[PDB]
Amino acid sequence: HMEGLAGYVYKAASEGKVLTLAALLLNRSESDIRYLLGYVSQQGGQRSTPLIIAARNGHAKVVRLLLEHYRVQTQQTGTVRFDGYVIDGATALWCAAGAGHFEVVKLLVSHGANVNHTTVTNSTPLRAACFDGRLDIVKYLVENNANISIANKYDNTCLMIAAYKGHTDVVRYLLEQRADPNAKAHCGATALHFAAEAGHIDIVKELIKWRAAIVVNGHGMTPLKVAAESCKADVVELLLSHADCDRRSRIEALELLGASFANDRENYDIIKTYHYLYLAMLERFQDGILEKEVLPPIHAYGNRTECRNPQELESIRQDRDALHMEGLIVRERILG
Amino acid sequence: MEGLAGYVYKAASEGKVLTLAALLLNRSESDIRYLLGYVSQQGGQRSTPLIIAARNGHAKVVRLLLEHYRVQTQQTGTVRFDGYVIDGATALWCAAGAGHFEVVKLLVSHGANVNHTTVTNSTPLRAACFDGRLDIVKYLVENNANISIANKYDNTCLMIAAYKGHTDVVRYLLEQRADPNAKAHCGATALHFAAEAGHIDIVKELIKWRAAIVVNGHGMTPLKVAAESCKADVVELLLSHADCDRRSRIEALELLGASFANDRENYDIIKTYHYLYLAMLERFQILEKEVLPPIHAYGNRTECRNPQELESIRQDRDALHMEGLIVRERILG
Ligand SMILES: O=C(O)c1cccc(N2CCCC2=O)c1
Repeated sequence: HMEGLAGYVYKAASEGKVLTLAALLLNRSESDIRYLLGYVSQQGGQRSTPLIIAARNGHAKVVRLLLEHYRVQTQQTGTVRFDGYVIDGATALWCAAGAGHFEVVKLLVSHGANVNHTTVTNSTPLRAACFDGRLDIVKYLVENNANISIANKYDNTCLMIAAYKGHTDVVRYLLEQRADPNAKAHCGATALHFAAEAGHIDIVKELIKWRAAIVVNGHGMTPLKVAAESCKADVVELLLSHADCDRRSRIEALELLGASFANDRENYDIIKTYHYLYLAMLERFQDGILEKEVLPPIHAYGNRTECRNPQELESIRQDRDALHMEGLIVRERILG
Repeated sequence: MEGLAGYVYKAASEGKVLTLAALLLNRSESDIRYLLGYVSQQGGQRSTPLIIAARNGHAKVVRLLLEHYRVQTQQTGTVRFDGYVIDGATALWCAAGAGHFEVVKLLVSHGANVNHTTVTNSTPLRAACFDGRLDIVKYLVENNANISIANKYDNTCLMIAAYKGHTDVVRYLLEQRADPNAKAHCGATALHFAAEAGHIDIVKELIKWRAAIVVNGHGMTPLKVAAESCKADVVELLLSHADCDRRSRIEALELLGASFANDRENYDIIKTYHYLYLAMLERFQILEKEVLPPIHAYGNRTECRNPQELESIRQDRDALHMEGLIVRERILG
């Protein structure tokens, strides 16, 4: 009937042929013009409206024709796809931000757009632009009354996703706008925990100098311990040069960091394991003396027991197999 | 003192056979049994002249040290390979390790023990499998090196080659009856090593040669180890055989998809859902699942127990990563 025409207006919008879009919509009743601009055509795992697809693909001319000459609500939600990650309940603003379509962000926001739109997971345009990495958009959004405080259904601040993806500049920016770095998440992790495991030493720098607290996650691990389990030596080194619980927890990191340099088969080093392990054993016995309760010998680790004194560690130096078995026997005790 | 044994050493290490033949000529018989039997300590290593020469492929020195100066092959020493410090290594072991097939032939042709045991029981054949030079491995076997000799923890020559990914020598070993159902102290077989790595061509040979599916000391099949290590190729190749009707199949599929979100080196949440939904589709074809309690670490979320539940989180980046650890925390521990 007329449904086919709406598929034709979708094409012109999605593809960006403003010339075609005009020829389709002109000489039509306002009632019909709304049905055409507001029919959820589904293509390529993406349920969207002409405006939403024209803003996710980034066809500013079509966006203007749909906003400056035609009246769109700038609030039509759609199920959009981003690199496999599928997002539902997103408006053209969110899709534009995620795609870094700054020109559309100007057009959309300045032509009216809830800068604090909430997807079904509460993802505000700010989160999408942070998860992307375009600082240029982020500032314009917040400087146009966006809220850096609004999180997601699991309480993930825009800072947290910025730390994860490793966008140092935008991390500093949100911190400049007083984005509290001590907000927690459902897991229990803070933005520090994220940038730590991801080896984002640049972001860990701008975090500590901004009241970044040493919180503990739901896995009983400080940001340091996460970085240790994640073979990010640089962070562990820097985090040690701070308010690190001396001994008990300081040695545990080195005992963990080295162990991680074995359990990998992709970043393994083994020599970096003996180094980080023997170093700890020395400190655990530096003066006195902080001993270790070794778990009983198990089969998976060759009915072998963890070295408990510095001399034993020096004996397995000439034993490739034992240095491997050690890294995992140490890990089992530290992590569970 | 006799730092002259130090100059004699530098010649052998550097292969300067002319300097060496000069130092050693006009030496009394007692003087040559001292100079060559001397154990110099050079850079995290301890060796005799013959040990460092065969270690370094200086066959001009090895031939002089062998043909004209009757030297014992059995001279053991403490050699080093990329941080790994091996003790009790004879010159033959050092040649097979460093891939010096010329020096290997010289040492063997002159009667060196082709079955020497390192202080930790490394056979000269193990060094060659570690190194992958099929030329040496084939040569050592034809001169009666025993394939059965494994190290202090029963690491077959077939295993270390299956681990290091030398398909060409793995084939050769099993061609020489090398047992594919070996088993180490850690309970692993040669199949577990090849499955952890992405070594499909080796895993192919092992199941060509009817490798047995065993459970290592850690409660893992080669299928589970592969899925635990995000080696989906090996998982699907292995699943083209016999596994516990649904139960083991689903387990690997569940664990494989969960590891894709975990593995920060191969992150693919699209692949995670694909393998996780396929399990719930192969479950509810009934094999229900015993979900573990909601834990703070995982946002006090509970594992999806029905296909509809999984379908609900597909447009939810966060819950997909969270589900991953939740699935591993159950399947592995
Ligand atoms: O046989 C072993 O236990 C063993 C242990 C450590 C290193 C090595 N090798 C020999 C060849 C190259 C290399 O790293 C062998």
